[PDB]
Amino acid sequence: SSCSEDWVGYQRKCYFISTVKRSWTSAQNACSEHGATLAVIDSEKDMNFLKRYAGREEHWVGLKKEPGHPWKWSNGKEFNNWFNVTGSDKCVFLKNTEVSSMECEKNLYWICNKPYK
Amino acid sequence: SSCSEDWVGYQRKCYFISTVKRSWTSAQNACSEHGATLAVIDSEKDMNFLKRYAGREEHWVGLKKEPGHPWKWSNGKEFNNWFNVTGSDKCVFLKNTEVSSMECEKNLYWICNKPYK
Ligand SMILES: [Zn+2]
Ligand SMILES: [Zn+2]
Repeated sequence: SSCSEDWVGYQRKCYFISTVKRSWTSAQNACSEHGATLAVIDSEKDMNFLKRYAGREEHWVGLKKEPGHPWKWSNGKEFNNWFNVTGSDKCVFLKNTEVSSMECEKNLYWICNKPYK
Repeated sequence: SSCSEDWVGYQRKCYFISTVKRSWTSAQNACSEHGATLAVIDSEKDMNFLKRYAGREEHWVGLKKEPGHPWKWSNGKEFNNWFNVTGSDKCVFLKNTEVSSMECEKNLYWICNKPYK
């Protein structure tokens, strides 16, 4: 009802976790096909959930920055910088022990989300 | 709607993961207070989800066996033995790298579930 039975519902958002690896842009396109987007993380609850839903391997999430511009969410929303992004790259990934940046071309598993309903 | 926003919805069930450790019996009582039960795992999808929702630490789930009797789910349902339980103890736990048995008195984190709605 709230989410497809095959997606995971938590804190008013529906999540999908990939089984294959793609670059950040290709992962975002895959998310977009489901009416979703690389995961937007608005709270500590979401972050802790994702860091665990991810597992041991790095997973792309929805923060990216274009040269000379600020970090921006995958859905275009501006990032309020509620958490700090380590590293020197332009796309963000997470896994259980960390949230950091990696070259956007790297093929990683990914997580998408979209609002409930 | 389907589950409390604070619980995790997947495959028609709502999940809760503890932040503290308890014995199997005490964990089951905590689950029961929420109208839930130590997690019943009916499919490979549920199992893979739980092994990841759990993380690196062992978490009690809903399979236990009384001496001389078969493994039984925490809600009283008989176990169809769709998966094998390793070890020589009487309560089942899981984490990302395994699902096995442990002495029921051991205090572990736990996972509860209950049907959607
Ligand atoms: Zn879809
Ligand atoms: Zn409750």
